[PDB]
Amino acid sequence: DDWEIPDGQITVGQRIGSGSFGTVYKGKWHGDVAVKMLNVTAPTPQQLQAFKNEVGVLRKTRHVNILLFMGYSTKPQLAIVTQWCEGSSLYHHLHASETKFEMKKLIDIARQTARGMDYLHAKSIIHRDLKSNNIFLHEDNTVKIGDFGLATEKSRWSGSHQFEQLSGSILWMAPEVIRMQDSNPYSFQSDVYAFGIVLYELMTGQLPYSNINNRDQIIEMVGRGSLSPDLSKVRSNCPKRMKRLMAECLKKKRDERPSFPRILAEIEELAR
Amino acid sequence: FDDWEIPDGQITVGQRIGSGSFGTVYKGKWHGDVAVKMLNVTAPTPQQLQAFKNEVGVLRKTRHVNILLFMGYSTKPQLAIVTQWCEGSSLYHHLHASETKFEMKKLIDIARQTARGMDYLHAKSIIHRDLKSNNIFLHEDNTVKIGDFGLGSILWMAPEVIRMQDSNPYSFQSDVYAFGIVLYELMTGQLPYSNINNRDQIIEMVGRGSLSPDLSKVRSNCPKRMKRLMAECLKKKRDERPSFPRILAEIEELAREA
Ligand SMILES: Nc1nccc(-c2sc([C@@H]3COCCN3)nc2-c2cccc(NS(=O)(=O)c3cc(F)ccc3F)c2F)n1
Ligand SMILES: Nc1nccc(-c2sc([C@@H]3COCCN3)nc2-c2cccc(NS(=O)(=O)c3cc(F)ccc3F)c2F)n1
Repeated sequence: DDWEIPDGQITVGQRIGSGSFGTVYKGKWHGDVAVKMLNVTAPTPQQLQAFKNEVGVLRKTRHVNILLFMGYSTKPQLAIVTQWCEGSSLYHHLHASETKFEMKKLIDIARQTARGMDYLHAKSIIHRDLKSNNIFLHEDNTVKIGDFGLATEKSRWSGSHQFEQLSGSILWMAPEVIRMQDSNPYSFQSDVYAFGIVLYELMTGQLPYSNINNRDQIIEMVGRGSLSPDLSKVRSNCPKRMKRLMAECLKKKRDERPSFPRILAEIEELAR
Repeated sequence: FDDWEIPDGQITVGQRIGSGSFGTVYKGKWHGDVAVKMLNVTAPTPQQLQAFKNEVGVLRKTRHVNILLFMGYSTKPQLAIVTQWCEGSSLYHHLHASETKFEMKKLIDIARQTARGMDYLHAKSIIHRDLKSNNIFLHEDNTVKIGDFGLGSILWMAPEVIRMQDSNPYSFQSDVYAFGIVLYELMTGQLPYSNINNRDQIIEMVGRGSLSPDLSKVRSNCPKRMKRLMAECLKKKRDERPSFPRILAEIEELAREA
């Protein structure tokens, strides 16, 4: 309640993108800011609590490669206020842009996002949706990890709506639906895997399985355990140490991936 | 699709009937009585509108006496869906707060009408996802209206996470099971697991197959043919469960005996 921004201080600007949740707009508040709004008309007490909890998570981050939480509102609509990034997503640079990156820059980007992720796990925060689209290249040299995935727990945003809209329905739930209620596949190791995919894009310039245009076989083959990215797609000058690190983060069996403190030492060392 | 929108001002919103963080339901006037379900959305984005136009699309596919009648929708003053107004109470209210004691004859009729509507939805490839006696409105105390349906990172998903994208427990058979539960409360007049009363316990025990509705409680004058139908819908293994075409044909053949 210390970070609540009084209303009428922010001048909301141009919409930058939307979602099933709401909208992100550029804004003016002691300078440039991004504003993530939940366009809920009349949030429920439980929706408000789940919002406080997400703000609880964000306010414990303070690191240069994590998008900076600056404040939150609840007065008109639920809102989260962050620093404003200039430039584009890492996805846009790698995949939708003419200009490509030197190897030394790619490794530096890999290093910055390992620092952020190492910082998150040190603080027991799982990102849950790490992808190159969620890595903003601020001023086109500073990684800012943002757009935290939706936590499944009954104390966070999505889990509160999942647990609220099925709270009074369990008596009618087939066993197979019950079992799927409480799930959560997300871990530190799952974060590490996504990071391996982010490395795959940096070091190849492409998205994995660009050769499998079916959401359904990817799901079956990667899930089933027989399909993993094509590492012979890494560029000529990718260091073999970077390739080895990659294969380790991408191991199919979850408890076989490395932790981020080890991941980080490795990249800073090889950047040499 | 543009031909089912109701322009701003035509609907007169009355008593609030029920809230929730996704929407609120009102009684309204529009060429008579209607129910207005307001979505808790202010100025919907592109993607929320396409989600909305997509779900109205499903509701636009239903025309059946036992399916709550879709009548229209609005985008201002707010996103809303408009349906017929049902007179009376839900089935849940009747069984568990009125003790109306619908003599068996009607208990079966209600189960016939509910199976009629479910067979219709399934024949349209619509899974309800939340069938229960709260969502079965007993219009004028005679007609069943089933209402209240429920509902780009795979490249970055580890095998264990990508597996969950491949599940979805909601199927024609989980609708059948929920129908089996409604049957249980018609024929016992009681909710399952009354004795237990601990959501965590029930979640854990049903999910693993140690706990099942105590069929010892179906009343004495309950036709055991549909006591056996109840038991078939409630099979823990979802593939051991019957389809609605067969559920309906069965439940309509015992109603002849009256
Ligand atoms: N230029 C610029 N600058 C900054 C952000 C953005 C965009 S662009 C976009 C994408 C773009 O496509 C359509 C909308 N989605 N999202 C943000 C943004 C905005 C707010 C929050 C988050 N993520 S967060 O979990 O809420 C978070 C909150 C917090 F307090 C601290 C750390 C966090 F990680 C965001 F991803 N842009
Ligand atoms: N008296 C009376 N009459 C009729 C309805 C209701 C109530 S009461 C209630 C619950 C009661 O408990 C607390 C308040 N909420 N809901 C409706 C209602 C209102 C609108 C839609 C739906 N379901 S639907 O998916 O959106 C749908 C939309 C559609 F177009 C066609 C078929 C559909 F199934 C509804 F369940 N009441």
